[PDB]
Amino acid sequence: SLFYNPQKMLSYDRILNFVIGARGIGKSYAMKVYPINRFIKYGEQFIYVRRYKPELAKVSNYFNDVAQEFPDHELVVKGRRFYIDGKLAGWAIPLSVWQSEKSNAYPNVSTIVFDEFIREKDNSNYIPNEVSALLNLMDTVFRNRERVRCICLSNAVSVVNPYFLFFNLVPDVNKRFNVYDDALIEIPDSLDFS
Repeated sequence: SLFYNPQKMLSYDRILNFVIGARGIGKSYAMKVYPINRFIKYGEQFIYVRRYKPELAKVSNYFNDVAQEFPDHELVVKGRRFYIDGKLAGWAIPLSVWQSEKSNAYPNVSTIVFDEFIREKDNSNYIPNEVSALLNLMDTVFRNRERVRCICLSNAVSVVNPYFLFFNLVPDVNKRFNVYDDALIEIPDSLDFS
């Protein structure tokens, strides 16, 4: 995007990624552009995850942000599925009903984007054993550890959320990148222009 460059974050090649403190525009935008490019180039598919169904109420507008980036490609949403040039390229999944979505096929997913993954902030209304649910989703659609990644985004910066607690991640807020063996926490300073 214009102000957020996911290149460095992606270069870490971690299976699990958390980008937080994300101030509105680029992070979410960038993570629409990246998987779309992976499909067009390599046929890699992607899953867009939100916690609850109402968060996907307007998923028909998903490609509007990035439509101008791919003018010569037909970007289509039908229900909760994403199509590029007439081919199934991705899925929108409410994590709350992942168990029901498992009956479907997911041939070549390599990127998962979980936007607004922190219950922000008003109440810890997370799904029971939610981390296990995302984990199950990941193992289901990722064939192996090579060149796959789940990227979780939030405008919040609750350093004590179920995912950080579950995986024993306690980042240093003075660092843009807190690095772990299988996980990464990025706190972008993209919109501090000073």
